[PDB]
Amino acid sequence: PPRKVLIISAGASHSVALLSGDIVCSWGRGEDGQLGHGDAEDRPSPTQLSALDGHQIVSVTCGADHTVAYSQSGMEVYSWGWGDFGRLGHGNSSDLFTPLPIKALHGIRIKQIACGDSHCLAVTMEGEVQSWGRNQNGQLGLGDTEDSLVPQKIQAFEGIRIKMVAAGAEHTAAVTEDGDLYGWGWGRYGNLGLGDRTDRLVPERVTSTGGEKMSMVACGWRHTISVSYSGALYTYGWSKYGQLGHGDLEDHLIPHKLEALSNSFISQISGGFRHTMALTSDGKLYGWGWNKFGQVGVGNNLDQCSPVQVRFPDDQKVVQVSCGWRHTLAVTERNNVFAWGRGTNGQLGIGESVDRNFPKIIEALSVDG
Amino acid sequence: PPRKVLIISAGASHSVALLSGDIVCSWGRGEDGQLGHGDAEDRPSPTQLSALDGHQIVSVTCGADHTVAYSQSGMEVYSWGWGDFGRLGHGNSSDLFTPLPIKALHGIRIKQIACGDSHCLAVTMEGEVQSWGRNQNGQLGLGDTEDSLVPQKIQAFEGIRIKMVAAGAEHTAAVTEDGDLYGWGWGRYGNLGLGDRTDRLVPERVTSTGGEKMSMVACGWRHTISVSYSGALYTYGWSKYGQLGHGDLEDHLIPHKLEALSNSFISQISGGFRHTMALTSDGKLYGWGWNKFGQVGVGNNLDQCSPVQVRFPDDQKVVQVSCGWRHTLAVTERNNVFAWGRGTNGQLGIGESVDRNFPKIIEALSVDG
Ligand SMILES: [Mg+2]
Ligand SMILES: [Mg+2]
Ligand SMILES: [Mg+2]
Ligand SMILES: [Mg+2]
Ligand SMILES: [Mg+2]
Ligand SMILES: [Mg+2]
Ligand SMILES: [Mg+2]
Ligand SMILES: [Mg+2]
Ligand SMILES: [Mg+2]
Ligand SMILES: [Mg+2]
Ligand SMILES: [Mg+2]
Repeated sequence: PPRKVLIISAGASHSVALLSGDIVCSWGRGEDGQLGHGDAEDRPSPTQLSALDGHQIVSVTCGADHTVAYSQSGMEVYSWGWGDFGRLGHGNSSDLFTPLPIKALHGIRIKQIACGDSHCLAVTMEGEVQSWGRNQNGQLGLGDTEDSLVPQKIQAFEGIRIKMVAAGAEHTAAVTEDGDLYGWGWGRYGNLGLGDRTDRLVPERVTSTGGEKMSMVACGWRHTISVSYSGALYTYGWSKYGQLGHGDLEDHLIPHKLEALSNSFISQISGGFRHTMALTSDGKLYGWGWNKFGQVGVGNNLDQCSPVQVRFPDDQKVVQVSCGWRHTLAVTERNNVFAWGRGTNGQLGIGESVDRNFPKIIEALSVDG
Repeated sequence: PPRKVLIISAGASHSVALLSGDIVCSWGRGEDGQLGHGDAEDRPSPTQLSALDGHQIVSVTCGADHTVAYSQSGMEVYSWGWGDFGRLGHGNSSDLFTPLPIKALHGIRIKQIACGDSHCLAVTMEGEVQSWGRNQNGQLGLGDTEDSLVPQKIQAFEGIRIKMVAAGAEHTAAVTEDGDLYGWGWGRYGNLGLGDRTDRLVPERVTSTGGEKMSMVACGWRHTISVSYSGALYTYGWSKYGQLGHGDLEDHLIPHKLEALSNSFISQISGGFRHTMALTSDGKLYGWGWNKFGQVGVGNNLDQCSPVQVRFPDDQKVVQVSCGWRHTLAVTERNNVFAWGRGTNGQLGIGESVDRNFPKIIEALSVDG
């Protein structure tokens, strides 16, 4: 039996999966060390990350050109890839071509990890947040603009339990257990949701939320997506490529409900470089935004400023989706994994391949063919 | 009369040359439009940029993932590649896969162009400077931290004739006609030469220059190089990989004379991502810094913290050199062009190839084979 695919994650030009039996595999661009195989070569097919065999990994998360993973039983976080600005969290700027433990996080109960371009954040089981990496625009939420090579606690969240965090190029977002939404970091395109285009050095609460509490948040490069308790979808920030999905190319400075999906309950969301994906509770995947390389997955190369359903063989329902910069990954109910978009770094995982504008199955990881 | 290479320039992962007959060609990574051929594909061999045939281009300059060129007779500056933050100068953020004229610069007599990661500068024949692109850390020299989608004049240089400018990832430097040296922008690794680790939003004069006037300046990603009237070489900023060249790994916050080359007169300089090149008046090329991919050109893959001479067949003298992020380009007295370092995007111009750690001849552009 082909191992169940438990988690997928996409970076700028690479792809990572966690499979049952606790094995990690990676593919795509390898030049910065983001695949973790020791060498610097691109891999066009899923390749087992041997250094993590036996380490009981339960999650993996891609940044633009780096990757983070963690083990619950080992109480360890690992990172590898481009090391500049401290994004790997080891107290230095060195690139890593094989995983190493983030010593500062050893023994800490991790709930969730998010990775942006050059900064990362971890949420603990007690709802505290630690952040590290580039901080030139306050994206670490630490109250200044100095980069951090090691994780630091966000003191601004003292007394406020955090449920999940998200990170874009140079901005950050979070939702609390009580349903509050926050933004901070680089804010020039309205992507913090605070009603202006200025940065924040500490988390600031988003007050315009359509009267709704929020359960989920995700970040694209310069846009942000959230989901409410009623399953409504909100987008804000940059829409040069229509990635907000409102049927035009206008930016929004506060969360704006995507009315076209109002009859659906959204269960998962992902933000890409200039595109966006949302998954409904009945397993339908919608994509929109930039489609130059086919990354929307709708079988053409027209940009899309409104949500369009991504179709799969036999209409099999989708269970996970993750956006890269120029590609998209998805897992279905049948335990098939699909990829589409740009394929030049091997990130689609289907062997040497032309770009694809509709879903293509990754046979190496899938039950079907 | 046989085809000669007149000018070469290296970007992060691409390479561009101007040939006799006023022909522009390019090779290497194509994904962001930086090659200018209209498509997004890598080219492993030199490819003529036909859209500029007949435009009488006289110079080309690569940024990380974009390219600029200009024509005297046409009084036109052109740009193409990744468009974010306004680095192409057209008053919008659109990528370009084909050269477009920078309307704001039409009819201006151009002396020199410099390109960083996300910002560019142009010096006019009267010694004025215009800048455009990313400005988050003050690198445009305009007194603020707001990006500019079009060229703007640096008013700080009113009454001060600028000779040449240079741009790194997020910083900028300049020398005046009477030999003063300036720095501005992101300054966290001491790379401005001002004695601290703090950014500047407007040009600030470097006061500790060994009592010497400077004739030229160049920038690497986070380091800076200058040459005095007496041909002495100075480096400052980041030396994590030994790219300052002083035989150790210490950062310098003010210019520091590279003593090992004191008996040579330096004629040309270039800064890469994490490596450096300097050429003597006798045609000897020296390289140092990060050498993971062989980009120092000395026949191994060990980093070099002191200058080592790059050797060429029959000891032919070098006349031009340009550093990319992971590769290096050079032209010799025999009108041969050589390349070395990372080759995975086709940036060496030698057809499909493994990485190279010593100079390899580009047959398409050379007399010898
Ligand atoms: Mg990149
Ligand atoms: Mg995850
Ligand atoms: Mg601090
Ligand atoms: Mg290829
Ligand atoms: Mg073409
Ligand atoms: Mg201004
Ligand atoms: Mg440079
Ligand atoms: Mg000493
Ligand atoms: Mg250079
Ligand atoms: Mg290859
Ligand atoms: Mg690449």
